[PDB]
Amino acid sequence: PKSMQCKVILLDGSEYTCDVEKRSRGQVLFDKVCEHLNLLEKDYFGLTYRDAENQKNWLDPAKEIKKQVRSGAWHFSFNVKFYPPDPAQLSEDITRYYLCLQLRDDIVSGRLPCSFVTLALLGSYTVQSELGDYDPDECGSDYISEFRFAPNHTKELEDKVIELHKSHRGMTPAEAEMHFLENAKKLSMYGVDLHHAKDSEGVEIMLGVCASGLLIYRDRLRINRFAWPKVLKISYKRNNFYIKIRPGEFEQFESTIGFKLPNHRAAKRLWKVCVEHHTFFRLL
Ligand SMILES: CNS(=O)(=O)Cc1cc(C)on1
Repeated sequence: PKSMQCKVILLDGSEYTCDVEKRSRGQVLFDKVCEHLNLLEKDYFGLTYRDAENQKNWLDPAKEIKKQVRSGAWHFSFNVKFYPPDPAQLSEDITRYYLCLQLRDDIVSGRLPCSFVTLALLGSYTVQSELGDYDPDECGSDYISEFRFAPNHTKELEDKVIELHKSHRGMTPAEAEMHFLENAKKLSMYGVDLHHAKDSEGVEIMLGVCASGLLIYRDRLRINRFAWPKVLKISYKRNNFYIKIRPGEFEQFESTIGFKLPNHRAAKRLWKVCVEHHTFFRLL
C-alpha cells in the first residue's frame, strides 16, 4: 500500500509532515492535521493547495488528493475556511486560538485592512495572550516586538501596542483571544474571500464571499450586497459566473447577474466557494 509524504504549513508557521495512501481522499489528511492540532470544531477549517497556475484552492475532503494536486507537490496550508460571525459561541478556546492565528496572518498580509488603533489593540491582545502581563524589564523606550502586527510596522504602532498591553494586566490567554476576536469580527473585510472579476459591462470589480452573502465592490461608494437567502442559484459557464437573484415581492421574474472571471478555473473556484458558503451559512 503506497503512501505519499504530505507537508502542511500550520497557522503558527511550522510544518507538519505525515503520510497518506496515494489514493486517499482529502478528509484523510485533514483528520490527521486536526488530530495533530487537538482541534475538534473542524467544520470552520480546511486545507489549501496551489494549482498549476499558482492559485490557492480548497482541498475537497470528498475527492482524491491526487486528482486535485494533479502534477503539483503534496504541499498544503491549514486555514480557516468559514470565519464565524460569532466567535464567542464556538464551543472551544482552542478553536478561537486557531482563528486568532489565521486572523493575525490576514492582518500582516494586508488581506484584512485595519486602522492604526485596531492594529495596536489586536496586537496588545496577542501580546497579553502570548507573554502575559506587561513587564517593563523586557520593553525599554526603544522596544520593537518580535510579533508581526501589521503589513507595515512603525515605532508609533509598537508604542501603542505597549500602552494598550499595560491596560490588560491579569487577562488570561483565552480572555485576550476572545477580546481579539470581538474586535476583529467587526472589521468590514472580516472573513471576506475576494475574487477579481469584470461586470457585464467589462468594468473591473471584486466579488467578496462571506457569511452574510456575496459582496460586489465597484467603487468606495458603489458597493452591492446579496444576502445568501436572496440567492437561488449559483452557476458558471466558460469564463462566466452567474447568480440568480430571487424575485422581489410582486415582481414576476428572478433577475440574473453575470460576471467575467479571468479564466474557466477562476469561474469554477468562485462558484464552489459560493455554494460552500451558501450551504454553511444558510441556517443555524
Ligand atoms: C459560532 N459559530 S458561527 O459561525 O458564529 C455560527 C455557526 C454556524 C454553524 C454551522 O455553526 N455555528
